[PDB]
Amino acid sequence: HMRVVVLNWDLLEQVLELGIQPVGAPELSSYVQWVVQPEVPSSVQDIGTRTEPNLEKIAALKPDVILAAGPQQDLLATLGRIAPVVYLPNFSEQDNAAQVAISHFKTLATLFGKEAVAQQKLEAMYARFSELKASLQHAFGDTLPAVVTLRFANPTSVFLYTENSTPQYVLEQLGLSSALPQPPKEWGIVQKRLSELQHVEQGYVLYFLPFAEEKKVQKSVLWRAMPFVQAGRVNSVRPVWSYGGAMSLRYSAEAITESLLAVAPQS
Amino acid sequence: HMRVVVLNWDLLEQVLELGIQPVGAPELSSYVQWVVQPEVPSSVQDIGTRTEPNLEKIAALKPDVILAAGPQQDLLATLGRIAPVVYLPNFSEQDNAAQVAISHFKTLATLFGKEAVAQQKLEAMYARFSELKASLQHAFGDTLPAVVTLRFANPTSVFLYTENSTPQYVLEQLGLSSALPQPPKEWGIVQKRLSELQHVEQGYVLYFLPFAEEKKVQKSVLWRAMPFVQAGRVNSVRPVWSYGGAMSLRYSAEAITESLLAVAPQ
Ligand SMILES: [Cl-]
Ligand SMILES: [Cl-]
Repeated sequence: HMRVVVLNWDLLEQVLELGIQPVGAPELSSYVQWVVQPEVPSSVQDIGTRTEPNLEKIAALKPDVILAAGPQQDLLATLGRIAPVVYLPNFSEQDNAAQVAISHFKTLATLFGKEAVAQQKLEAMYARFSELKASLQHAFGDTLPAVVTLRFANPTSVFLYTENSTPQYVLEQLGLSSALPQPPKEWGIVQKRLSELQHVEQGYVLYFLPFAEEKKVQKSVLWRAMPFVQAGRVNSVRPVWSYGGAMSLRYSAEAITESLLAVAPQS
Repeated sequence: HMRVVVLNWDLLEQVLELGIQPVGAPELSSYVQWVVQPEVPSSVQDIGTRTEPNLEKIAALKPDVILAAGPQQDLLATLGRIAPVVYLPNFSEQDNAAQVAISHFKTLATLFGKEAVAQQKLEAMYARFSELKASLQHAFGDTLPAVVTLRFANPTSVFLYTENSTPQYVLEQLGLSSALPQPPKEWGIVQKRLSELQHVEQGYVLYFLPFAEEKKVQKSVLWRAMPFVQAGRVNSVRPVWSYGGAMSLRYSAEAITESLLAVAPQ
């Protein structure tokens, strides 16, 4: 067990799930609102933001390894001057986010000697996927409805999750199909006008919390006139980080299932 | 790369271990409990069971090639009308693991341009055998124990793995001898009454998971009275498919070594 400084939320999730408490992590108070789980221990110090971390505080913590991701790639050489850096990037244009998250989860387990716990959590995850899938095809029957997932950029713009995203993986693993399929992008997202969601005659629309202007959207004319809105096939999803690690796939699956089991028809 | 539909779990493993992602595969839900590794990609659709594959789903998936094994040999003609079929049978009264499974692994790698990846995993498998072997040598001495490997058919019946089976091959790679040697059979198994395990003294007994009636056996008079149970030379083995592909030999070796080390003399 070494002294680990983590520089991204996905990596922060990974080490925590492995039972590795980092001495340094970014934006912890914001982590509470956007990622929620796994819970960051109070012992962990905040070392700044993911894009602009406090190098002096990182050095003062005297880590043994520094874990960096895509957004930190321009600081890799400098971070290396402080401590050895393990660079595990994800959510690139050509990355399949969920598979890469799973692969990184394993490699980190190998590095920190937590392979057994990693296997146990992945096994439980794949089993959990099947349970949730069954819960859906019991409330929806077969076949399962088409689902589109997104976050709000603003009350008139939307981030649709694409083919290489982690919610897409969750949907496929849940037996769900895509209502509005999208080509692979960076971070697994493409930005759309809100009016584009009119093309979702088919089934359900799920949007991830938090969103500060949720109430404003719900009252807007463009939203109240949506096919999925008038049909009641729309719901909010409790905060699950759509740019996280291996276990974020499990959390997403449960939260999505939960929101989708609600607003489901009377069987 | 082509659109691949596989119809058996062993071939599913073989294809996944190479990096080929099939568009269709059977009983994906059960695969998680029985084969476990390697994991199945999310985009893989379930095309039914191994013995009764959904012909319409398979046709709908529009494959460029269909992979079939022994259990699908009567459907080869049917499957031909849908797409070209590659037939890679195993587990006859032949040596399944050591040769066929490994040979099919090389064959499929050539057919899909994954020869380099195949060699890397095979070399790492053999090196892994020696690691787990030396580890067992340290705990047991160079005089390694005799082992009998099986799966429960019933709470009163077991499937002993025979000379030509995959666990028997693995045991020999770990420098382990067989406590109950058995002549070659189909699937590398012979069905015996549980009572015939009373014939096992000094040897270690390992049974594979999952078995839903494990507790039922463990509570029975016949099992509790077994000489290997009283001695402590028993252990369950973490789920590794005993009728899989080449990498299942590695997975089985790790799971078996793990079980034996856990019940090694204090
Ligand atoms: Cl992040
Ligand atoms: Cl099979």
